Amino acid sequence: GSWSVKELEDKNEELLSEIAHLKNEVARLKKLLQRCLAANQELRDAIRQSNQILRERAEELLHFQASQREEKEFLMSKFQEARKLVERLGLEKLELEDKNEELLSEIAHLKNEVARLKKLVGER
Amino acid sequence: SWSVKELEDKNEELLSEIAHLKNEVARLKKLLQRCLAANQELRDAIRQSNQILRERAEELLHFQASQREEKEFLMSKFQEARKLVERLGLEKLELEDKNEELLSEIAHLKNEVARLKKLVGE
Repeated sequence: GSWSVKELEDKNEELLSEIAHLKNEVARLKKLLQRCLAANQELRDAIRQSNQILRERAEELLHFQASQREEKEFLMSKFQEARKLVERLGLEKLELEDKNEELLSEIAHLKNEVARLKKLVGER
Repeated sequence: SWSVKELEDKNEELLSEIAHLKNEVARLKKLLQRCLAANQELRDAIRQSNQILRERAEELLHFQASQREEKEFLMSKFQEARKLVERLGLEKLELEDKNEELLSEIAHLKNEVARLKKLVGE
């Protein structure tokens, strides 16, 4: 047969020792694959969260901005009506000051006239 | 004591078991390297997303710094205008009072002038 009993028993023990190594290797790789898929699950969980935060930061920024534009607009309207009031009041104060000057000019004339006339009453 | 034939057949049985376990080693090796590479792409996506996250937060912080200063400045002009409105409204009231007084002074001076012209025959 060419191979004797002793030669085949020796080969059989070599194949058994090789099965033992390959079984150990299968066990080691099953354990690495398991830990690797666990780590994959944590990274997909992390990615999703980072994205959920990105999306909420972006909507928040849009509501805040619309809110800000509404209060800036209302404050500007209050400022502009106050500034118009300043200019209107300035303009009425000036027309009134001008009237008062005419009135005082008339009063000056009327006081000169009563003086002239009182001197003439003192001489009749 | 096993015969040559029985041992040859066991030899072949052990070779088939070896061939199965070599297929299982190669299957596992390929799933693992696929999963290691998928994890490395996820860690590169996480890095990028967090960097963007950092940049937005810094841009937002300085943006709200600038908005708050613009609003404080506009509120400051409004308050100053209001102070001016109050003061000017008081000065206006005083000038209007003076106007009314002067019209009464004129009306009485005119009556007096007329009475004096009578007296002097003018």
